[PDB]
Amino acid sequence: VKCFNCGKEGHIARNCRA
DNA sequence: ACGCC
Ligand SMILES: [Zn+2]
Repeated sequence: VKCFNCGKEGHIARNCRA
């Protein structure tokens, strides 16, 4: 499943960084 | 930013 803050694989929106 | 993993 994919991060949606960035759109990369693995990690969460909430913990993203962009 | 939110949700899930
Ligand atoms: Zn991300």
